[PDB]
Amino acid sequence: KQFTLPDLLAMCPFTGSTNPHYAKAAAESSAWVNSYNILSDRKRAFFVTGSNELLVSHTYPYAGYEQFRTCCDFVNLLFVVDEVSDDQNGQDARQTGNVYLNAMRDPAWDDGSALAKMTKEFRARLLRYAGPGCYRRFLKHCEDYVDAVAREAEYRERGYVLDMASFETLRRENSAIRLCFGLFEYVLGVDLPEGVFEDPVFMTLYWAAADMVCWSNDVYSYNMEQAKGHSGNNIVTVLMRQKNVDLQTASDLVGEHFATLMDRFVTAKGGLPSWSPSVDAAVSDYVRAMEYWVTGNLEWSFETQRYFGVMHAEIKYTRLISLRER
Ligand SMILES: [Mg+2]
Ligand SMILES: [Mg+2]
Ligand SMILES: [Mg+2]
Ligand SMILES: [Mg+2]
Repeated sequence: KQFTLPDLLAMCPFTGSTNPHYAKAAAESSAWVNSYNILSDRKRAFFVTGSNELLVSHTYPYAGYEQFRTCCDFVNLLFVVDEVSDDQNGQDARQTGNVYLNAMRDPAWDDGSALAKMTKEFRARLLRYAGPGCYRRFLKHCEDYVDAVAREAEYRERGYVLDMASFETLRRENSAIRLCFGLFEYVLGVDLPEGVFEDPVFMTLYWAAADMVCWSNDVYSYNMEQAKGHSGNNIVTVLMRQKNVDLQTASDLVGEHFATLMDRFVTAKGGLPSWSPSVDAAVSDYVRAMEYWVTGNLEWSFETQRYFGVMHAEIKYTRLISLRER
């Protein structure tokens, strides 16, 4: 019937912010993405009502105009890929992701579609400034994202629900959070040393914030996803199945895991090595950028209509979810 969300904002010690360029870059980005005909009229109606750019405002509130607009275009592009592939079988979703992937990776490749052209335009923005390290890893993130979205579609169409360990590997990639973290070096204007990405403390912070985003998105989006038969790619479903618990308990377990990840993130922050004044300053800005993503994703979730409907503002305070019919 109903359940209550875990109180994730109460567990978040970070102070959220928004981007002052939101009004102008969002109008530009929304006009850009809507210049393409790719979604059904019903999907369009929800898409243009989802406040996609507001998510970017909350999660990259420090971005300068140029970089912020690029992030808006990118998140709008991801939402397009997501909503198109949601309505597709496994082979069609794999082809959709491969349009994005080839357009990103191969400067010659353009199959003529609206999605290819959209990807090429974001790509040209990214490549104005992105460093060789950031871009090389971004393309690797692109391939992992596409493979995970395609496999999500295959498993959805077959009814297969992954075991929790396999689910987390897949969800980390098909949530696109690694792509979004992958723009930090672009937004901040500087590549991190490749050695930083295999520091054990930095890896701990990276994965704790990525998982916080994944698990909080899952418990928030569960209602809308189960109502459209999409609940297989969701930790709530995985927990009910494999731990044999009911919905409120799975919700409670999301909250316990979120608190564990947040504690690990905050306690790990202090153990960060020091490499040099300039590297340390850049690393610190990257770590603050993960904090803004964790906090901004939470805040946006209660500002958009995407997960909670038109009464989303009230749900922020009651956390009471009534399950939607099919
Ligand atoms: Mg989705
Ligand atoms: Mg996502
Ligand atoms: Mg979701
Ligand atoms: Mg999905």
